[PDB]
Amino acid sequence: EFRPEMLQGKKVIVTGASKGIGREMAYHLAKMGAHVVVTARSKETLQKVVSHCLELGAASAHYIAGTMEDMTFAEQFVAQAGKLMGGLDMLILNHITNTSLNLFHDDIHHVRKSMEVNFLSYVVLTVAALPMLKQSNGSIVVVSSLAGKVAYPLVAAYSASKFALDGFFSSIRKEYSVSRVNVSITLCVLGLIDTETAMKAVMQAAPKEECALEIIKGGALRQEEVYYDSSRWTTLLIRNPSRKILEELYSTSYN
Amino acid sequence: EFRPEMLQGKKVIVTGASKGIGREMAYHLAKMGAHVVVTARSKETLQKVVSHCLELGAASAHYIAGTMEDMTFAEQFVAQAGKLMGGLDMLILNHITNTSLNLFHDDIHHVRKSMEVNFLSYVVLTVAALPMLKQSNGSIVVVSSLAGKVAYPLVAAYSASKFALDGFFSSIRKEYSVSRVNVSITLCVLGLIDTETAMKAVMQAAPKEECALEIIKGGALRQEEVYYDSSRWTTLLIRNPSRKILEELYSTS
Ligand SMILES: NC(=O)c1ccc[n+]([C@@H]2O[C@H](COP(=O)([O-])OP(=O)(O)OC[C@H]3O[C@@H](n4cnc5c(N)ncnc54)[C@H](OP(=O)(O)O)[C@@H]3O)[C@@H](O)[C@H]2O)c1
Ligand SMILES: NC(=O)c1ccc[n+]([C@@H]2O[C@H](COP(=O)([O-])OP(=O)(O)OC[C@H]3O[C@@H](n4cnc5c(N)ncnc54)[C@H](OP(=O)(O)O)[C@@H]3O)[C@@H](O)[C@H]2O)c1
Ligand SMILES: CCCSc1nc(N2CCC[C@@H](CC(=O)O)C2)ccc1C(=O)NC1CCCCC1
Ligand SMILES: CCCSc1nc(N2CCC[C@@H](CC(=O)O)C2)ccc1C(=O)NC1CCCCC1
Repeated sequence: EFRPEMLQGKKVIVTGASKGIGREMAYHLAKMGAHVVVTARSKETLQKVVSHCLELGAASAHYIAGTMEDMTFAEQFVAQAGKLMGGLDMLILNHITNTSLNLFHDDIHHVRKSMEVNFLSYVVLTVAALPMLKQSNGSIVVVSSLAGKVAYPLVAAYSASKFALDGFFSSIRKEYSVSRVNVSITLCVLGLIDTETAMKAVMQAAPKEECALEIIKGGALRQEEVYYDSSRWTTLLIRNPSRKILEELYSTSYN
Repeated sequence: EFRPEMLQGKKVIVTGASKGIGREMAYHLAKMGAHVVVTARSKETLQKVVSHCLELGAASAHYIAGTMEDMTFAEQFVAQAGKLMGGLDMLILNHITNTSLNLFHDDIHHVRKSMEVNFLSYVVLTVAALPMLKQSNGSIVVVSSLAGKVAYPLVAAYSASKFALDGFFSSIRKEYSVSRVNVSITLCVLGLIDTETAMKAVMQAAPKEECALEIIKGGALRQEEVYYDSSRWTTLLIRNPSRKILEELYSTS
């Protein structure tokens, strides 16, 4: 049911687009002829991405460098991006703070930083974007992980942040349903992807290029969840039908 | 296989014990003859709770009033509590910041406060308690909710904080398994309970007295999860076998 034309002329923010899945998403949106605003801390890598976007046939491509540790930057970023495109059709929240695979001892500053960059900054970006997304009847895409659905050692702070995104966005999705806010929320559950970050930090990784295209497709098709894993078995097990029943058994009782 | 005597003479911290489930847990541990240290913001209420604990037959009962927004208080409390009892056998993390069941608009300070009180403070308390819990081969009890497993409207910040507890504690449980740290982690998934807080905020809720005894029982029996709900049907639906399989799929390795 997805057609690349669905993205032609669309106004899209992609966070964490200097590298990995983010950079790949920005390139796919460009090949489809969308207006893209990209961000990361690194100005020079961002520049290279923006020019390559214009080479692929993007309607427009821009960058705004900054840290998502700074909540005022998150706020002002959406404002300038919106100004550049004259509005916003899709918000792709994808960035993450640097983490290493390590046992948890006492790094409370690291738990805080992850919670700030990976979680609160997503909430702050959403609040800022919500008036524009309401106008266009837009979409919010939240890039999560299997580590944000299930428990693995070595990723406690990261898992906590990804789990937090599920609780927050999944609850606001129920609120938008009742409030009749026509803004879709897509949560992406990915397994290990072949990004240079992941490859160095860590089985069989899945291709970054297809992963990127799937995230966009899911968002465009207004899906609640998107699954992307190198295994058939893992994808079958990602789904939580009891959760759905539990959730739906409340709504079909009060609403 | 639970016996009340398993708690006799045991050293236990109970957070959020001025009211609700927390206060009830503190009373149950008191009837079993345990050493209890209780905490909350409310000093005059904690006093009344402590004296009632000693009336029920607690080996000792003490309190330390303070706010879990303050991370240094969280740190200081565990040392102070650990000094009072000469060690720690069980850590019951139960407190929550005040929330109302409203639609989310733009209250970022509220998302932050919930994340700090309901989540960060639990992590800070754990880090502080871990050396003592290692000595006794202790237990950490994390009080969560169904709203921390499943999605409901009107509780976004609260859900985020409860979901975060699951990811963090469930991952550290895997780390303690590989590191061979003999400290158990119990996550409690509760439905509505008949506490004044809940009866004011939001409805056939489950009794707080039995809820309180179950949390303790689960912790004592070193269970990974504890379920407590007024519905048998809901209870059946809480288990996630696919998650378990995905988790163990990795383990080997
Ligand atoms: N790769 C996998 O195996 C995998 C698996 C499951 C889920 N995911 C999820 O997929 C998403 C993309 O990950 P990825 O593999 O593409 O990782 P990545 O290559 O490390 O990309 C992270 C991006 O965030 C940026 N960033 C870092 N710190 C930042 C900060 N403080 N403020 C703003 N931006 C910051 C990075 O660039 P700068 O350094 O230029 O700031 C980069 O553009 C993440 O949400 C991740 O959790 C990935
Ligand atoms: N009752 C339910 O329907 C329900 C449902 C699911 C899960 N649960 C879980 O069960 C636990 C107990 O809930 P409850 O209904 O018994 O709630 P409660 O009566 O409101 O008790 C929460 C406790 O936390 C303390 N507290 C509040 N803000 C604090 C702060 N900033 N710093 C330190 N302590 C603070 C309160 O004391 P002060 O104001 O004196 O500080 C109180 O003793 C929670 O983890 C809750 O999520 C309950
Ligand atoms: C012990 C590794 C935990 S991290 C992690 N584990 C995942 N598992 C466990 C290993 C096998 C794997 C198999 C699969 O693809 O089905 C599924 C899947 C995704 C992540 C993840 O999002 N990793 C981050 C870490 C920080 C940097 C970004 C990437
Ligand atoms: C829409 C209400 C969401 S709050 C909430 N809902 C729960 N549900 C939804 C209603 C029906 C209920 C039925 C059940 O027992 O199976 C299951 C269960 C627990 C909570 C909860 O943790 N409550 C907190 C809120 C803040 C104050 C402290 C208590």
